[PDB]
Amino acid sequence: EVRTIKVFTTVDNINLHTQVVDMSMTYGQQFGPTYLDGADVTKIKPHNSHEGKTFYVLPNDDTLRVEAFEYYHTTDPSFLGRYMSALNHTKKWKYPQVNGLTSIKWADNNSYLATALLTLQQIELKFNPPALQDAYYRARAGEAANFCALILAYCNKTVGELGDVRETMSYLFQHANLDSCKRVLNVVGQQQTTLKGVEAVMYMGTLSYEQFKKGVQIPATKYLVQQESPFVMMSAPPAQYELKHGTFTCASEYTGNYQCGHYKHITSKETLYCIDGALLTKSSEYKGPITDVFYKENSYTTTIK
Ligand SMILES: CCN1CCN(c2ccc(C)c(C(=O)NC3(c4ccc5c6c(cccc46)CC5)CC3)c2)C[C@@H]1C
Repeated sequence: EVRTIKVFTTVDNINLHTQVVDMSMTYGQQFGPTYLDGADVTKIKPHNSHEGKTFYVLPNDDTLRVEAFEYYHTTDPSFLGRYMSALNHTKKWKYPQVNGLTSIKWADNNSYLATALLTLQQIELKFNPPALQDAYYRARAGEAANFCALILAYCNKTVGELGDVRETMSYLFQHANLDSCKRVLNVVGQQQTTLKGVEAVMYMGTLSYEQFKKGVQIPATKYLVQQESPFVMMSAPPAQYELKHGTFTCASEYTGNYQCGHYKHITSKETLYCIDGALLTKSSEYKGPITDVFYKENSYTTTIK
């Protein structure tokens, strides 16, 4: 007794393809690996309630492959299942709007994701993968489940695993349009270097944009000659630090030990705000263990001869 229902399949949720599914067989039997709003349905059999719904199915035909590459800018066959797997959790996360920004209530060690999401709403980033563009616009508004599930998928991270914020930005930065970004550095006889792309906007070793401009000791003195970017990201191993209102855009606080601690996010707005997931405190001065600081920028040229 052969019953059927109509569903849609997709790899990108923009191009829907209509499917008739035998209610007697499993989705996997008919589509291969198959997901519904994250939940893997590959060994379960169609339900009546399934009529009309969209189902994610790994690209098996060259059409789906093309649609898939064009949406994610990856060909990694495991990507879609990882995104769906991550998505099955992040959809249960809560995303409060703390301070006019979208955060994440703590869960499964997602403090790092929260801090990067907050940061990503405060700086000028144009994503090239449409998936990320679309996921980010929704996350700005308050629905950040997909952006977060994509971030894990691109960065090959499991739910529950604490990630490193600097490393994530780096990954994301490589999927964003930072081609126009330029950095000129001089070391001191005098040896000048030119950086571009993600290397133009990132530095490990000091938290202070002012120090970078004044002069940093190295194994000699390195100093910033020219910055052409919308922001710069100053990182360094965690260290006690005074954050002064108006002198930065935002910053990552890390308390704890290597690969087993906890991130908070500090934002300079009308005052210093500490966004700890769903929790929020306010202080005019802040001092704490900091490892990333962001500063907005347009164009900067040294005055050093
Ligand atoms: C590809 C190799 N990756 C090495 C780093 N891994 C990782 C994962 C998760 C976290 C929270 C941290 C971390 O804890 N990152 C921070 C950090 C804390 C403490 C110390 C740090 C030092 C250097 C630099 C950062 C530090 C010295 C002491 C907070 C920035 C790192 C990811 C990966 C395996």
